[PDB]
Amino acid sequence: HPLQGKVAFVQGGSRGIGAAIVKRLASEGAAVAFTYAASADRAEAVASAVTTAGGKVLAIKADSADAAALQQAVRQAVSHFGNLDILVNNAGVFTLGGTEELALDDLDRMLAVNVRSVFVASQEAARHMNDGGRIIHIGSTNAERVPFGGAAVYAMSKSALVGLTKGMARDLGPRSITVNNVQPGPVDTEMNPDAGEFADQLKQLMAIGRYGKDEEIAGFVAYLAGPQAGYITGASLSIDGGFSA
Amino acid sequence: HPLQGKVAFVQGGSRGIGAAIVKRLASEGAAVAFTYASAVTTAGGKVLAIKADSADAAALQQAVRQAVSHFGNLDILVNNAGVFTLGGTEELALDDLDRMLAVNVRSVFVASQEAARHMNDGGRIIHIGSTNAERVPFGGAAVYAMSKSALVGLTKGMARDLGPRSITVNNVQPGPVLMAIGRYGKDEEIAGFVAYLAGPQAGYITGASLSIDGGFSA
Repeated sequence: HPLQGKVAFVQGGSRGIGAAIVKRLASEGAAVAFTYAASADRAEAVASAVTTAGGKVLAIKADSADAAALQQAVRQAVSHFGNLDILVNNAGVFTLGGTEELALDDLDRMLAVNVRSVFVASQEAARHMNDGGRIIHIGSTNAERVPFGGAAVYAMSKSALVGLTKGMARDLGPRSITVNNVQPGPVDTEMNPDAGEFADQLKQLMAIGRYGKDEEIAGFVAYLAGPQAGYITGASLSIDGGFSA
Repeated sequence: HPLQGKVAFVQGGSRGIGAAIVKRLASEGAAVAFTYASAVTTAGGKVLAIKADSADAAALQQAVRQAVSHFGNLDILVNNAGVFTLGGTEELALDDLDRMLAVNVRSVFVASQEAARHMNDGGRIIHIGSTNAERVPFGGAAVYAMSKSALVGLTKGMARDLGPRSITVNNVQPGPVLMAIGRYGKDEEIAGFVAYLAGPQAGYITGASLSIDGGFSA
């Protein structure tokens, strides 16, 4: 239990990668608060997965586009569990449009969820974090490699996390808080499943020829949140099957 | 002991980070051969120390073969040799250029090729590079940074070559063992990152240059 006694907040913990992260951190001993945007049934299941196994959990409904909701969710977690040790920013919207086509509303939505709300959750969490803490953003390998059209604004919103991570590491380093950007490739989830011709085309671009598994991303995030990772900070860390080689 | 039954080779394993990597992989259950013909081991033990200078290719290829004779095909190779000589562009001696090219660049490839010829599918190759591949704030480090940035293209192309065997290839970039965190790193922190990459949770990480540098390169 390398995270015994620690308190984690996961923004976007109800499905796929975020569910695996919440379960992973609780299995290592942390108390976990998480936000979910859509399904109280789905969040109840993740919360039960944590507690059937003997872990402590708070689920919080919050729209990641709404900054006040995210600030409120961090304070409600702190009232529940005390000051945070770990923050994982896993909200995301993955949405396609060429440069000449994308709607202004879809731009403003990916900016709000994937960029703005990562900063807003990070600032409130840091206000209520212990020294020695961990902030982990979940970016994308599309910050580094964009092989196809239609991903310009998605890739912009993910490459924004590279400069945020460097700068936040410089701000929070004197408090021994690390800040890192995890850049996944394709991961088998129920809205991006390893099945179909698009998945087969992405695999051809990868060195490993298979999608990642939710649990593999959770295992990297738990390592970075743990007591052996206090020297890793400011970094953009690819876990993408070689997509960006 | 998730490395129970697995076999690792560490090039440069006798002190500091290299020792810490040997001790962490053995503590997780691995057989470990490392370089630092002469060898020492313990009866009933699974750590074998082999004397080999990292500039000498034939001694490296033999050491790998020795390790495979004792333990079977490799699962893990860690390339941790390294030489660091300071010198400005105008002054650095060519002998010192050639020492850093042989140790930091050439022998990393020679060991990787021999290990790839005797490695199980699903294996792991981990190079130990440097944060100076990304950030070189002062003079005197040009050829050292040149030798460490070489690992970035080596890692990418080796990940493409060996991916079909499910072997991952990554480049760990340490800082000192300009900082964002206000302390140097510990040998055991580098070893913990190499052990994670070398283990069964890390099969999706390949081709990457992964900084563990206290925010030196931020």
